[PDB]
Amino acid sequence: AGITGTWYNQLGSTFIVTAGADGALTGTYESAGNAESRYVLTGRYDSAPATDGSGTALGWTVAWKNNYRNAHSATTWSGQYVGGARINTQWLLTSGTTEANAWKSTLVGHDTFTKVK
Amino acid sequence: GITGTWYNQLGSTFIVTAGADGALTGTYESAVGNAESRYVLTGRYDSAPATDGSGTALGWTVAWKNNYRNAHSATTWSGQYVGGAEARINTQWLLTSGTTEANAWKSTLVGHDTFTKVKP
Repeated sequence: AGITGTWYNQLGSTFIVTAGADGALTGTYESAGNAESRYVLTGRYDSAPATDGSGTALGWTVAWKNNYRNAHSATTWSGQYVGGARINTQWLLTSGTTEANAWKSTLVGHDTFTKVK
Repeated sequence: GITGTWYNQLGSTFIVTAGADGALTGTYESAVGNAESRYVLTGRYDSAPATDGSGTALGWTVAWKNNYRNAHSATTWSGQYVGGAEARINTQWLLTSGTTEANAWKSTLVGHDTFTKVKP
């Protein structure tokens, strides 16, 4: 599948993921390297992608709580893996809010990951 | 709490278990799109939310492949659980399809789903 291993974005973050035979993504996301910056990652990917040259669809979630800190928020990345290699994503980061602040609960952006720093 | 059976505004069925460790696991059945029967989901949630009245942040992913169909796509829902008399999970979602590079600009749909423990 080409997905298992370590990936790097262009802002200093890293994740290490295993792509299981059953379509599972499991691993760890580390922001820009110590234990306090590491969080559980889980997701899913298409384990039988098309053969016409299309990318492999996938997504994952990190909730920004670990043993050391809690931002009361979670990011989901939705994207596709392109081999030959990159993972091109768009993401949604939702923070827990009161109802009065719910309109401003969600940031949107995009990340590209490569196998080289 | 989060563990239970939820339905969105379209009648899709979201059966989820919230684990003590922050894990979300379960199955998703979509009432719309290139989907049939149940699909595996996994995700994460804040297992120690704030006590100031804020909702509980969470997210999960479904890859739209099961034993019946494969749409070559995945949806992620990002949102928050809001407790109360009518508990709700308010989300926004991104549905990315595998595409060629020339079609990558149109790979991703965006929307918003609200889930309650009652079917519409």
